[PDB]
Amino acid sequence: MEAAHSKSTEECLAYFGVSETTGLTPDQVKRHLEKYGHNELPAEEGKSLWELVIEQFEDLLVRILLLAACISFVLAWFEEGEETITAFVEPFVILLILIANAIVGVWQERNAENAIEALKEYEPEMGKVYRADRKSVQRIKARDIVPGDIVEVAVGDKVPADIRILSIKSTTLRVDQSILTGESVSVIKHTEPVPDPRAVNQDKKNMLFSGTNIAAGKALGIVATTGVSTEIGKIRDQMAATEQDKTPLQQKLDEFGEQLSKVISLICVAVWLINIGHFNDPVHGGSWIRGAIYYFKIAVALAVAAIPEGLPAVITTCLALGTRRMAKKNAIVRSLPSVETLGCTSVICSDKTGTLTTNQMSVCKMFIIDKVDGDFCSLNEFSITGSTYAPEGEVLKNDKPIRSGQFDGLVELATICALCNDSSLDFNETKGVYEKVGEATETALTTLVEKMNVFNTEVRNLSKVERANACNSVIRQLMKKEFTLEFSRDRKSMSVYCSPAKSSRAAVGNKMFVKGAPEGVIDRCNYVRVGTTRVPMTGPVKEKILSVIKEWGTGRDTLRCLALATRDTPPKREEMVLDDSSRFMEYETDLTFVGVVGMLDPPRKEVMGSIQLCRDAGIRVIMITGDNKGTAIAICRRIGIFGENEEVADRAYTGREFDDLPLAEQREACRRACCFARVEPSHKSKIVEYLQSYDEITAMTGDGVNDAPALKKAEIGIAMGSGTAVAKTASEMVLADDNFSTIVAAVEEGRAIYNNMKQFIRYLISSNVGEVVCIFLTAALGLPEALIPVQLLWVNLVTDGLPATALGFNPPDLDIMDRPPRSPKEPLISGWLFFRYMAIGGYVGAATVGAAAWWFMYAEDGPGVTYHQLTHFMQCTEDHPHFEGLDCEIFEAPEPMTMALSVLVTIEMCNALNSLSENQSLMRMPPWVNIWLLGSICLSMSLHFLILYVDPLPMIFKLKALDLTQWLMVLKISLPVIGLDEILKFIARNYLEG
Ligand SMILES: C/C=C(/C)C(=O)O[C@H]1C(C)=C2[C@H]([C@@H]1OC(=O)CCCCCCC)[C@@](C)(OC(C)=O)C[C@H](OC(=O)CCC)[C@@]1(O)[C@H]2OC(=O)[C@@]1(C)O
Ligand code: ALF
Ligand SMILES: [K+]
Ligand SMILES: [Mg+2]
Repeated sequence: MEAAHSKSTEECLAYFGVSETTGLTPDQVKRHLEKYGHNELPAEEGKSLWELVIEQFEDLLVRILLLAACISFVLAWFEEGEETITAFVEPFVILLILIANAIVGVWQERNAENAIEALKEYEPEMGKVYRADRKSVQRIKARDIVPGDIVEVAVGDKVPADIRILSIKSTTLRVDQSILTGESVSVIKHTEPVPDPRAVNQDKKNMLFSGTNIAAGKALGIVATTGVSTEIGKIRDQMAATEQDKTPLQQKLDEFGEQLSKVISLICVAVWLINIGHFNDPVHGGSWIRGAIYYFKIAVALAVAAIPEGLPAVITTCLALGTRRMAKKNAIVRSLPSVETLGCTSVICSDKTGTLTTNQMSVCKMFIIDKVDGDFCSLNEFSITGSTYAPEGEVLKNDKPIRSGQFDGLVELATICALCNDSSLDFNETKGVYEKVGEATETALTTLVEKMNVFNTEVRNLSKVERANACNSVIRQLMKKEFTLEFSRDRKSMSVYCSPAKSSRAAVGNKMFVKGAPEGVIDRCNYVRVGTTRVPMTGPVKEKILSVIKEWGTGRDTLRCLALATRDTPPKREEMVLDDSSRFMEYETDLTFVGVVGMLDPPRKEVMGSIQLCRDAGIRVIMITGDNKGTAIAICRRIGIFGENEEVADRAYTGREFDDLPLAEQREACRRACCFARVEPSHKSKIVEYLQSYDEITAMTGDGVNDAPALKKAEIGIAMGSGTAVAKTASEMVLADDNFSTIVAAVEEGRAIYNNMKQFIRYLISSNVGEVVCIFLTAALGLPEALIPVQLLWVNLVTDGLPATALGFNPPDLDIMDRPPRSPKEPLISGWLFFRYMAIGGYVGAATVGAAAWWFMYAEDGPGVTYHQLTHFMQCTEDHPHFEGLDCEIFEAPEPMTMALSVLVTIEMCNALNSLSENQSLMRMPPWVNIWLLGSICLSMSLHFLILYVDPLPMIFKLKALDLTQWLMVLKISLPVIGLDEILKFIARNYLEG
């Protein structure tokens, strides 16, 4: 049943054909259960342990590396009786890595809580219906409730379905709709139609929403919709349908892998065409299958050399250590990759209540009457500090602390706030904080009374538990509450009837203490209290008082105001009927006006400063709130989202106002406006979505169930530590300390980490470029492989891996939070840097394939010198009469490869130094700038020696240690790379773009 809020109660009953004092028949119920399904949200679930595995092996490079593993295995498997024990190390090492990465990957997504399951906690097990077969209420499974059911709800119940209210049995029905609005304040429901077809939930005051809860009262309603077709079901479906995108870094790595496979492919083709010569004229030595082995071994080397197999381990270690640092600063990061993304955030969307504000209703201003001069009325106003329910803060007069007990009017004001009150305060020993008990707007009064301490009660030595209600309790010793006249909608006030305590000297005669909306209370006052005296309420005095209250309720204050009053001569108890709320207004007449309090949900102390810092880093902050627009804007001013006197006509919108914009202009409003108010959960995700349609990296911060869809949609969702479990499980990060500052620190950490990540990514991928040149050079010439997969794997995983990690700890730039965010489309390597890496790529390949040639030739030992024969060594077998003075095997000597590996290693170590800064010479930024980098190079080098000098390492790697002369050469060949890159940095620094 749709449009329930705009139908009348009669139309809702006539729609389902049911009577409110009978309800559906059990056969109707069965029929509805078949037609509408059960009243429950489906569970999300999925992702089997096995399918986590499968997904680890769908990555393109992983496939390519896996393919090389099997090709390697097939080759290693069918080998001669030469050495068939160290043959398989190649395949297994490759397979080991892939398996290693995978198991790690699956552990990263295994532990992931379901936000939808947390949502299911707002779903009561049981509900109450009237159905036709019984007169009395039936307690049933909420999942068996159907549209058309007559349903009953009462104080403390979770609402079981979406329900049109039919009849309110108590004096008021008070509902906490925070799951839809983020606001815990009681909504006072009624049963009249709400004609606006576009009413938001906040406007639907005749509806009860599944998953909200009744703070007071009792009512009957009729179920309009169940299951997914409810407001909470829409939150559930939005979460189900969202859906985390690859991070900007992931996308660049994916694109890299795609382009890498094309490059590998084209090169393989090339090696084939380069050998189309030895095709029709291959001697037939020969040919046979020797070609398959040869060609495929080149494929395996090309694959291995092209792929930074150490990178995934390097990135994971970086992100994991980053996560630990963040946790020290109180940002708990649930998604590793999100460590990066946070850094290039360009817009932070934020919920208000409990996120930008404390969610602790606080009385911050109050006044009483100092004197009346017939027509002139002098008010005595105070302000009160403190922003939480903690009884910490002071009462100020003109910004200086006063003792409230100095003023009789304040004594009476506190008395009313203490006695006319159904709430209290509690110190929660487990959480270490004060919490409200009952309604926020009443607990505000309790807290105010504890701050005022009008009898100067000694409180410094109470435990926090006892401190919570100490001053209120003192007032309860003076006046005994006999009974309460509860709030009703007709009069918008409530009162309590009290008598002086036995033996009290401080007063005589019974009193009613009244509080409520100012207009109706003041209209009912015939007097005004001035200290201990009272004078008549005149028109001019009433007007001055109402005007000031009106100012407090609007503009920059926009406080919620209560007028406080006393009936000095109440009716006699026995002349009052307590069972008919319709009489309460008359009982609360001939009142004496005492004073007014003004309260708000205030900004967290750190927020204004943090927003400024975000602004310094080029980051916009946008408030998106379920609260009213007047409040939203006033809070925006207090925290500096708007200027105090800024005109916000097109910078602030309700969700509805926003919806009324043409689609083209909704998008632009998202770039211009910084305040959205009175929204529904789906407005927030919509705004986030529009922001993202400008390709901005968008964060969302909040604490409520109603924030969850936006928290899911944003690239980075950020939940408050003390907020709902739903918002937390929807988030990439949790602020454990509720401190908004932490977001700024997290952004900075993300920027710092990303700056280092791209150096180690630059470092590793550029080595692969040099390695591929090597493999290709040592093929297009017909030379005996200068490097083999096992050696390439050690370098890319360990030798270069350690320095890559060290670079992850380069000192951060000091101006980091003064730059605007990086563009998420920024290439890791482009332009000058690109060709620069081509030049090192060329240098690396020639230097490596060269060192080996040097050994085959100019080296003393020194087969040696061959020239034409080196590039035809596969013919030492058959055509031997030419290969004289040398063994048909000296072309598989370890020395040449060891020269080549040592050159590669030494170059990659120098290149690790070059990678400390993109454009600064080591002369301006020296190695010791990163102590752990030097440490890592010493380690990699001592590992290189390990493999050169410790059996059977050299056998499995096919290496033979070198002497001082061979090393002397390793250095001459290698060290110039530092000179090469210093010159390339030099030009880039000056001529190019400097
Ligand atoms: C790593 C080993 C090489 C062989 C390779 O395949 O990488 C290329 C390729 C995939 C790109 C290139 C490499 O292209 C070459 O330079 C070809 C050299 C070898 C060809 C024949 C030599 C015998 C990168 C490496 O080369 C530079 C450094 O000169 C730069 C950059 O890479 C990045 O920006 C890293 C992204 C994480 C990418 O052009 C990248 O592809 C694009 O999508 C980007 C944006 O990725
Ligand atoms: F706390 Al809100 F919008 F949910 F301000
Ligand atoms: K998200
Ligand atoms: Mg909130």
